[PDB]
Amino acid sequence: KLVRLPGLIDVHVHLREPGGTHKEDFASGTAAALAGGITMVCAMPNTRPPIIDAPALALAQKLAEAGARCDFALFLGASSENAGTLGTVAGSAAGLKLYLNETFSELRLDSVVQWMEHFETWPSHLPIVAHAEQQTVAAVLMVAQLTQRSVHICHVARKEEILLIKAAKARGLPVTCEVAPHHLFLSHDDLERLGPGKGEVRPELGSRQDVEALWENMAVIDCFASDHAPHTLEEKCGSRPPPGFPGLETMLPLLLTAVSEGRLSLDDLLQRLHHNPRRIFHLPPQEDTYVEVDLEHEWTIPSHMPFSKAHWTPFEGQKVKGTVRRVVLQGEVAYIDGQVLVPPGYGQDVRKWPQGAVPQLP
Amino acid sequence: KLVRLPGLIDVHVHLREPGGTHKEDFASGTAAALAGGITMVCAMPNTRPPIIDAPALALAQKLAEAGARCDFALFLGASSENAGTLGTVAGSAAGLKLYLNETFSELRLDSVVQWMEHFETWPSHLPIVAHAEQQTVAAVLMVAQLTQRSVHICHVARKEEILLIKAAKARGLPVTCEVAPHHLFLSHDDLERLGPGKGEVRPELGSRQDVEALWENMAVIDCFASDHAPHTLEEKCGSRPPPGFPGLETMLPLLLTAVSEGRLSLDDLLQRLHHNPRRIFHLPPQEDTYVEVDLEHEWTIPSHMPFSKAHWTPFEGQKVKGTVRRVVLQGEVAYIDGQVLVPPGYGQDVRKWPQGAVPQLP
Ligand SMILES: O=C1C[C@@H](C(=O)O)NC(=O)N1
Ligand SMILES: O=C1C[C@@H](C(=O)O)NC(=O)N1
Ligand SMILES: [Zn+2]
Ligand SMILES: [Zn+2]
Ligand SMILES: [Zn+2]
Ligand SMILES: [Zn+2]
Ligand SMILES: [Zn+2]
Ligand SMILES: [Zn+2]
Ligand SMILES: [Zn+2]
Ligand SMILES: [Zn+2]
Repeated sequence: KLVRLPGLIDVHVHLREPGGTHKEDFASGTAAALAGGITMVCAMPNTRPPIIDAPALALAQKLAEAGARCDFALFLGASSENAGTLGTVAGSAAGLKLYLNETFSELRLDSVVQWMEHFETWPSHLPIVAHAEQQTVAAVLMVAQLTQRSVHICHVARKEEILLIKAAKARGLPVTCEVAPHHLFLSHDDLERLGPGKGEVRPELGSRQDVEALWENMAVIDCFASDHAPHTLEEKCGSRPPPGFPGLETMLPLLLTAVSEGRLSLDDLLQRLHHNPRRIFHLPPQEDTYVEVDLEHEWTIPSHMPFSKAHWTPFEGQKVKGTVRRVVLQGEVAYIDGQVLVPPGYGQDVRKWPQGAVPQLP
Repeated sequence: KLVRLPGLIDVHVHLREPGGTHKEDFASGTAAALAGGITMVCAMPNTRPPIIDAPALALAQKLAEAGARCDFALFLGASSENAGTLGTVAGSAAGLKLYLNETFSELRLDSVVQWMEHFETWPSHLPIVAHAEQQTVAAVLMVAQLTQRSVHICHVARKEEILLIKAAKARGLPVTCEVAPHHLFLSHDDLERLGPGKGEVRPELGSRQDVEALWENMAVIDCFASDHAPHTLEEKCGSRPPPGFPGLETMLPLLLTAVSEGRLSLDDLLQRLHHNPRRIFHLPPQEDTYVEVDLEHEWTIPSHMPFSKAHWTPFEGQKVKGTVRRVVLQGEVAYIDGQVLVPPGYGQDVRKWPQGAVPQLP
């Protein structure tokens, strides 16, 4: 007996097109999404060229419309030069992404004043998300309060961060957050197995106490999001390993395993992979779209999942219970038992649908 | 220039059919909903007969399918005799409603043990909502914790109640709540104008400090819901006035006025009348459904709104800014500038749609 789920949404993926297509492209990354039970993805802007201006967004839209197999929205990225210049295209994006720490990106902001300028100029009704670790969470929350608007914190990874967000929510501040599966299911204890190259990720893997704190504070976590960050094995194990893990194909099986163990409920999962992504990002419904999972099937994660071009996974060897059997997208069978059945280009930009625009005052 | 909103959802209405159809019926109450920009309603079970058993639910389903002009779900009601008997029909309902205080209902529970029995027997994945005032909020929260599940608190009306819920959320407890417009826009100061009959409502109108506390704690309020509770003027002003206000036609204009004044944002409104109702009750999307509002139009609420059979309103004389111009439901024009254009029976039971079932473990 299969369980029917709505179409799940991952608000944090790196699909590497343009410019990094040996790592992933729209076609391979959205195949990975479908095989993970994900029917909508929000793609980050740290591509080559980065999606920091109208011409780059126009290019990315066409590459996505031609390559994506599931539906999508594209983030814009904040830069040191583009505040006040994105108003005409802002509403066509998933939101604005701020890179506030060191990671796999060149979108460097050198001053909190630049953060303030983005918060002041980006339309107030549209989402802002931030890569903000440790004290940077508190710093970006201050900027959000000074500018009287909301912020969403990407991949919360530490006890310190979840407790700070908890305290902010207790004060009624408009902050939401997401957590990635590696920060729930891996820790410092896995670094010996992974080694120092494969283990590179930002935020870094946390201690057992960090992991435990995230689980204990599940009520504070609004979304799960993979931070699917594919790089090839050669890159991960070479002389300058880039940070990041692939994760679209493993996220739902890991979480279903936790549901089966009673660590969270099916509802808790659906809030975090469907309803809260929709409401934070004003993402539209997908007609005739659903996912069928088999909660009884036990398997062990192999050395690489079938679709991501990363061709490796840090979850190798973990025993899971639960698998995606079938995905129906927009009335067509998109995935069945390892076979993707929709071509590149089947997916659409949800921000172009009338129901996908973010409502605003005239 | 009109603003397009998604189809709004009211999770707390009394449509009076069966058995009270001089007050309202499915056809008139759903006309009122559409004119208020509401495209989906969840109807309470305190009808005559009350919806407390499978035969009564079957009757109500047919009356709703024949009379409703917008989409709907029907609550079941808890009684002193039905715990453990609703399992086969529970999934077809909006949820289970517990009447835990004195109000317009006979669904009396005489012991907290009966509350526990309902929480133990009702399927754990399906919604439970409660009329629970003052200390009853804390009491039902205890029952929910003892039985390890969630609860939703109907029409929170007091500083005491919102602060208790705030404290429970700070402790990570699974509780949500809604607030009705009369508890945001009326107070003890209006009782002289209303008089003691018209002014009867449960929960009663609060003090200015209660109203202020609800606004100050907007972050704690998950939903707005009208508690549309129509009674005729003769009944309200006669020898034994029943409690309740009609409210479908006035709720959105009152809230749009507040948005225009900067008291909450358009997003805050859409979370509370669309996204959070969807996620708490697992209510499905409505295809090709939207509401167009004119945020500039100033008007004064008259002595009765056009559609509700109540034929009176406690908001008479209040100046508002914002009005519903057009509603499209399921691809058809349902309402335009005072004219309802879909017949009784156009609306459907969302729990019968494949996407409207609440997901559960096998
Ligand atoms: O912030 C980031 C971005 C990402 C990437 O590789 O794009 N990888 C990471 O590990 N952290
Ligand atoms: O709890 C309730 C129910 C309602 C009704 O009239 O049905 N009216 C009220 O004032 N309170
Ligand atoms: Zn396309
Ligand atoms: Zn990041
Ligand atoms: Zn990322
Ligand atoms: Zn929305
Ligand atoms: Zn019908
Ligand atoms: Zn009530
Ligand atoms: Zn009621
Ligand atoms: Zn749901």
